[PDB]
Amino acid sequence: HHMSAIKPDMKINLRMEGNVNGHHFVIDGDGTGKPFEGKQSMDLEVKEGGPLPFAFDILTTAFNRVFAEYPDHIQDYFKQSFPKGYSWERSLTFEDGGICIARNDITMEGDTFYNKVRFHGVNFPANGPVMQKKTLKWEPSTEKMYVRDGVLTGDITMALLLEGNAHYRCDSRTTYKAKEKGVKLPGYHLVDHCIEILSHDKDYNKVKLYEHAVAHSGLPDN
Amino acid sequence: MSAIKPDMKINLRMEGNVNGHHFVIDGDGTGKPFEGKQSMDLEVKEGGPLPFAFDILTTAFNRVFAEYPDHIQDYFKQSFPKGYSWERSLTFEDGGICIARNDITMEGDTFYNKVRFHGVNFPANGPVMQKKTLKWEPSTEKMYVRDGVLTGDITMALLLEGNAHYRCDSRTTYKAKEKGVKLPGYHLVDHCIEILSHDKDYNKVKLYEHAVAHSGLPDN
Amino acid sequence: SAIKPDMKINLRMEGNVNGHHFVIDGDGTGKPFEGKQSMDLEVKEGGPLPFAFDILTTAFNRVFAEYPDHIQDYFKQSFPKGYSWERSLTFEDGGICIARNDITMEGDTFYNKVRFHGVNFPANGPVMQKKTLKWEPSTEKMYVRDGVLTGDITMALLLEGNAHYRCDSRTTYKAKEKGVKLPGYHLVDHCIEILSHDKDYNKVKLYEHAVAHSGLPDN
Amino acid sequence: MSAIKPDMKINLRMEGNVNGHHFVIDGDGTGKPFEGKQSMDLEVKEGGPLPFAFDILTTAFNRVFAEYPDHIQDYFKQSFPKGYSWERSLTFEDGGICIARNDITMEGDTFYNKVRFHGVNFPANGPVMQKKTLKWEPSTEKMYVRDGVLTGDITMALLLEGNAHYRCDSRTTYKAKEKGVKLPGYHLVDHCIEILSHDKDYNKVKLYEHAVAHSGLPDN
Ligand SMILES: O=S([O-])[O-]
Ligand SMILES: O=S([O-])[O-]
Ligand SMILES: O=S([O-])[O-]
Ligand SMILES: O=S([O-])[O-]
Repeated sequence: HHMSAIKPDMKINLRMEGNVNGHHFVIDGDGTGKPFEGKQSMDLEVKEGGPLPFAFDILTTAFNRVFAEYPDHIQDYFKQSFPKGYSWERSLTFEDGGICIARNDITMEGDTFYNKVRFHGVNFPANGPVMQKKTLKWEPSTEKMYVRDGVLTGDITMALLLEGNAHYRCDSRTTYKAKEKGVKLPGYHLVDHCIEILSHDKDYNKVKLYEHAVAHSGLPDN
Repeated sequence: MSAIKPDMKINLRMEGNVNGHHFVIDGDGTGKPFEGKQSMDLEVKEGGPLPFAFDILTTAFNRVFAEYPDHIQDYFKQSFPKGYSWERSLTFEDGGICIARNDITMEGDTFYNKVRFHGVNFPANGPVMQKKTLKWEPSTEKMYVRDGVLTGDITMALLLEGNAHYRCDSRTTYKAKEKGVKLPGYHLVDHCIEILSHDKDYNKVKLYEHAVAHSGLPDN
Repeated sequence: SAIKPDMKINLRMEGNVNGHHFVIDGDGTGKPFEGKQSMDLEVKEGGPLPFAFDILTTAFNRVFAEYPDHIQDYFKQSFPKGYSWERSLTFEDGGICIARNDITMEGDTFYNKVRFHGVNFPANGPVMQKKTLKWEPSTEKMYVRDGVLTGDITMALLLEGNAHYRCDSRTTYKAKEKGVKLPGYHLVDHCIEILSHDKDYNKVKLYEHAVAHSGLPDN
Repeated sequence: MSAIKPDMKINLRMEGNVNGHHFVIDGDGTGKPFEGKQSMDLEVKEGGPLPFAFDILTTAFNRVFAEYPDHIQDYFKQSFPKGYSWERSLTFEDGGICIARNDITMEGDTFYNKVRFHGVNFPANGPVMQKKTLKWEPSTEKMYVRDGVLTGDITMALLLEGNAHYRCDSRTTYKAKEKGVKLPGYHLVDHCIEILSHDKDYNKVKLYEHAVAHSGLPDN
């Protein structure tokens, strides 16, 4: 409908501030990605509150659905929200009562996406896998995208693999809102995700993160 | 070892109660277990016409009908000849809650399904009692082990009139009849279910499902 | 008028938890206006039960609640014709139960047709391992939703080792007769107790006390 | 001698963000810890007029203000002079979700409250963004120990215009600052909370709460 100004190779700048279980932190991010291939990588550095007393994994989905491969037949709300950009709000509900909220305001200047991220988490039990740092990774997921109360909404059944091979369940709901008027809303669709910490130092003060995401219509034609 | 044929017949009897309304539904169909495809003709034998949306029942009418790749353990085909059973909760966003069970056995080239379905707390003016549902959207079941039992969780959504959606969370626990059947690792199962045809009051329904198991990105 | 100060209670429950079928008969007595009732239960089929008896006990009638004059008593007003209820029980470890009761009256006896189904209880959870001790006293929040009287409760089972096991209850209550006036928002305090039982819980004596009120500061 | 005096003052500063809207609210109040009664005058310092229902904030503006009987351990009065902190989640039935924190300290006759409040996913057409709330109904908080921490769960409801209700589930975790403060057994805390008065835009609000601990039936 208009030129997004999104290049096949983009830079990513990010600042997160937040508080989990009373512990304040600031984390900076610098990365690169390929929006049309749905792939991105980022180097993160804890600037305040290091070392973190909680599992770094709970934060990683808060570190942009622009980085998702959208096929021609599915409306791409995220790429169409640029150059102006968009924002999202998210709740994360963990099976043991831990609850997080998160926000990201996403803008673009030239070849770089800028991200102002906030993350707040409460009610994580002392001996749960989050405060005990017993998480290994997020398992691959599928986000369900649909218009709810006039707003594009993504719901996800997520699972963290734990040490000892158990899983730890988290339900995610994200609301996505374009900054500019006139962005077409998509029909129901699915977005496959996989996210991975490629490397980190001992205290997770420095972390290299990667995501791959692909939009599709599900069976039978996916 | 499983004795599962490339073409199988399916016999089904469901009895249940939703909102205090009792019903009995018989099913006769055929499927291709290794293609993850199946079809069934359903007939309401008691309780017709149903005062609620037929769609709430349809996932209760067998993960044997899922295409499993070699690298993922197929718990369901490995549960035969002896068979398996499942229990399910369906939690809808307006407080409607269903439970369902199915005991699955096999005799020759026919699967037998003893199905029970109970639903409570559906609001009088919600999309279920008002029959405003159109279809289940395609879904992806998350398969994992919890307390020694294979468990599938799904973020499901019913398409409604006007292209609204009505959310339902599914949890299924699957248990082989035979002791010591090997549990699979974490995996995904893509699903799509469709009422191909029905009469006006949904006393007669033709149902279809396609399901494929996979490892998610980046492999799938 | 229809309901007497001393009433008798007849009950038949049929159900299935974890794939295990059972039938339980009940005979008891209660004082509706005092909100008190007692019942002797007997497992007729499926004994000994392989799960915690405690999960069943709220399924074994809000007629047995003391309602003050300033709150509409939907339940006593539903007789002689009677009423029905549907319930979901959502336990914190994924166990989910649904239950129904059709309540009728003839003479001085209430009759209860009860159904109870439970799924997805973990093998090593407190229910399948029978590690529950009692329900803690609760308060049911009563309100109207989509024309129907609804009760929500944050409940808790005390377990061996003194931990608690959380359950959320939603009940929908429906009078048989049309035109029964719905109450305003109110609270109902409950306490439920197994007074006695044999080793396998094939025979159980159950007791409940319930009192309706307006909450602080008027309670 | 006692850290808790019959008549105490309350100073409070809340900062927060609901649906992207930043705000700062100051409070000055007085209360009677032993009678479980308190009142506070609140003033929106930044972000007025608030675009959301003020009612969602009100339980975030101290369980020291609760009448505890002799037979129930009073964790909150035992937490002073050093103080305590709480974290809370508020889960509304339409997907709006809030988290809040309060760090409570004491100097002389005054409690000091550092409060943070964050809310997301409230729909534009819902009662919160539409400002259609009237009051919280009277509630009963269920207090119990989980993983060594005092925890309170509440089935809450806002009364709406037209006399419908809007449900919210609250979980609070309470933690004394000092080591070795004895945890109480299971108990109930009754609450009622009321906006006594406000100006048109809720830039100025006078708030009141009454709370009483008890053991439930038959004890109460
Ligand atoms: O991002 S994927 O490689 O987990
Ligand atoms: O079974 S699918 O085509 O909905
Ligand atoms: O019924 S009360 O005594 O638990
Ligand atoms: O404190 S009460 O009056 O809502």
